[PDB]
Amino acid sequence: ALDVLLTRLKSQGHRVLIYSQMTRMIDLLEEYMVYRKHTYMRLDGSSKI
DNA sequence: ATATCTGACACGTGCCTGGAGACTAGGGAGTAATCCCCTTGGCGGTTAAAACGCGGGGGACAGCGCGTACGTGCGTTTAAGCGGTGCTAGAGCTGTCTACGACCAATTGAGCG
Repeated sequence: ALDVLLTRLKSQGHRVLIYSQMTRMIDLLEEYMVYRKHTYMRLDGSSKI
């Protein structure tokens, strides 16, 4: 469902934030977002100030 | 029955440990020149080596006796907790002086006459 929404939103040109609960889920989201070369950034609480 | 508790279970950031990248420039690795060394090896004043004849004393008893062992008495030993509360390291920060850097003199080793 997320991939069809990101292809929807990328075709429309809108800027998007993705929220998740788990850092292990954010790893999965990042490996997807890298694989589809979407451009990506992450700021888990283990990121430095 | 109910309030609310003790996991479940996770991502918050702290700390330091611990890795790999790109730089200088300290120093390691490559080399002759050449000397001076570890090493080979004959020389005879000096002591390892073993008898004979021999001196110093090692050896095996008998038993006396100044000390040594057991293991309980009895009064002196440390144990023991937990009161107060001064010491004690943390640790935060100077406030410099002290040992370690930067520039160049008295004294030394090398050259051979």
